[PDB]
Amino acid sequence: SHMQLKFAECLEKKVDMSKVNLEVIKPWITKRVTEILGFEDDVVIEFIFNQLEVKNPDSKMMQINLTGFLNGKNAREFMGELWPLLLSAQENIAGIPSAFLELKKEEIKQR
Repeated sequence: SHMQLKFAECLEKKVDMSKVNLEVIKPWITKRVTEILGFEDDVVIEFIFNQLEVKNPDSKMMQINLTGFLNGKNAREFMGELWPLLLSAQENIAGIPSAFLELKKEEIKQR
Protein backbone atom coordinates (compact mmCIF):
# COMPACT_ATOMS: atom_id res chain seq x y z
CA SER A 1 0.00 0.00 0.00
CA HIS A 2 1.42 3.32 -1.13
CA MET A 3 -1.12 5.54 0.57
CA GLN A 4 -4.02 4.47 2.76
CA LEU A 5 -7.27 6.42 2.75
CA LYS A 6 -11.04 6.11 2.71
CA PHE A 7 -13.10 5.02 -0.27
CA ALA A 8 -16.73 4.94 -1.35
CA GLU A 9 -19.39 2.31 -0.76
CA CYS A 10 -20.50 1.61 -4.31
CA LEU A 11 -16.98 0.23 -4.57
CA GLU A 12 -18.45 -2.71 -2.69
CA LYS A 13 -20.51 -3.61 -5.73
CA LYS A 14 -17.72 -5.89 -6.88
CA VAL A 15 -17.22 -6.68 -10.55
CA ASP A 16 -16.13 -9.40 -12.95
CA MET A 17 -13.70 -8.68 -15.76
CA SER A 18 -14.35 -12.22 -16.93
CA LYS A 19 -17.85 -11.01 -17.70
CA VAL A 20 -17.24 -7.37 -18.53
CA ASN A 21 -14.60 -5.92 -20.83
CA LEU A 22 -12.03 -3.72 -19.15
CA GLU A 23 -10.37 -2.82 -22.43
CA VAL A 24 -13.44 -0.78 -23.30
CA ILE A 25 -12.65 1.06 -20.08
CA LYS A 26 -8.97 1.44 -20.87
CA PRO A 27 -9.73 4.62 -22.83
CA TRP A 28 -12.39 5.59 -20.33
CA ILE A 29 -10.09 5.08 -17.37
CA THR A 30 -7.01 6.35 -19.18
CA LYS A 31 -9.05 9.32 -20.33
CA ARG A 32 -10.58 9.77 -16.89
CA VAL A 33 -7.25 9.55 -15.09
CA THR A 34 -5.74 11.78 -17.75
CA GLU A 35 -8.63 14.22 -17.54
CA ILE A 36 -8.51 14.01 -13.76
CA LEU A 37 -5.14 15.72 -13.77
CA GLY A 38 -4.90 16.73 -17.41
CA PHE A 39 -1.99 14.54 -18.43
CA GLU A 40 -1.59 10.87 -19.27
CA ASP A 41 -0.37 9.18 -16.11
CA ASP A 42 1.04 5.67 -15.92
CA VAL A 43 1.33 4.60 -12.30
CA VAL A 44 -2.37 5.20 -11.75
CA ILE A 45 -3.24 3.78 -15.15
CA GLU A 46 -1.12 0.71 -14.51
CA PHE A 47 -2.87 0.27 -11.18
CA ILE A 48 -6.26 0.21 -12.86
CA PHE A 49 -4.95 -1.72 -15.84
CA ASN A 50 -3.05 -4.20 -13.70
CA GLN A 51 -6.04 -4.42 -11.39
CA LEU A 52 -8.47 -4.59 -14.29
CA GLU A 53 -6.20 -7.30 -15.66
CA VAL A 54 -7.63 -9.70 -13.11
CA LYS A 55 -11.05 -11.26 -12.72
CA ASN A 56 -11.73 -9.59 -9.39
CA PRO A 57 -10.16 -6.14 -8.99
CA ASP A 58 -9.92 -4.46 -5.61
CA SER A 59 -11.74 -1.15 -5.89
CA LYS A 60 -10.19 -0.40 -2.52
CA MET A 61 -6.72 -0.52 -4.03
CA MET A 62 -7.94 1.35 -7.08
CA GLN A 63 -9.26 4.31 -5.13
CA ILE A 64 -6.37 4.01 -2.71
CA ASN A 65 -3.90 4.05 -5.58
CA LEU A 66 -5.84 6.74 -7.41
CA THR A 67 -5.89 8.87 -4.29
CA GLY A 68 -2.12 8.55 -4.40
CA PHE A 69 -2.16 10.65 -7.54
CA LEU A 70 -5.60 12.21 -7.69
CA ASN A 71 -6.84 14.77 -5.18
CA GLY A 72 -8.67 12.06 -3.27
CA LYS A 73 -12.17 13.28 -4.04
CA ASN A 74 -11.69 12.61 -7.73
CA ALA A 75 -10.66 9.08 -6.84
CA ARG A 76 -14.01 8.53 -5.16
CA GLU A 77 -15.85 10.09 -8.07
CA PHE A 78 -13.69 8.26 -10.59
CA MET A 79 -14.28 4.87 -9.01
CA GLY A 80 -17.95 5.70 -8.62
CA GLU A 81 -18.03 6.10 -12.39
CA LEU A 82 -15.82 3.28 -13.60
CA TRP A 83 -16.77 0.78 -10.92
CA PRO A 84 -20.41 1.22 -11.97
CA LEU A 85 -19.41 1.24 -15.62
CA LEU A 86 -18.37 -2.39 -15.28
CA LEU A 87 -21.51 -3.08 -13.27
CA SER A 88 -23.52 -2.32 -16.38
CA ALA A 89 -20.91 -3.92 -18.61
CA GLN A 90 -21.09 -7.17 -16.69
CA GLU A 91 -24.80 -6.94 -17.42
CA ASN A 92 -24.11 -6.94 -21.14
CA ILE A 93 -22.92 -9.75 -23.38
CA ALA A 94 -19.84 -8.22 -24.95
CA GLY A 95 -19.01 -6.79 -21.54
CA ILE A 96 -19.68 -3.26 -22.74
CA PRO A 97 -21.40 -0.56 -20.66
CA SER A 98 -24.49 1.19 -21.97
CA ALA A 99 -22.28 4.27 -21.83
CA PHE A 100 -20.82 3.03 -25.10
CA LEU A 101 -23.84 1.14 -26.40
CA GLU A 102 -26.22 4.08 -26.45
CA LEU A 103 -23.85 7.01 -26.78
CA LYS A 104 -20.88 6.90 -29.13
CA LYS A 105 -17.58 8.65 -29.70
CA GLU A 106 -14.24 8.21 -31.43
CA GLU A 107 -11.14 6.84 -29.74
CA ILE A 108 -8.41 9.40 -29.16
CA LYS A 109 -5.02 8.22 -27.95
CA GLN A 110 -1.47 9.48 -28.30
CA ARG A 111 2.00 8.25 -27.41
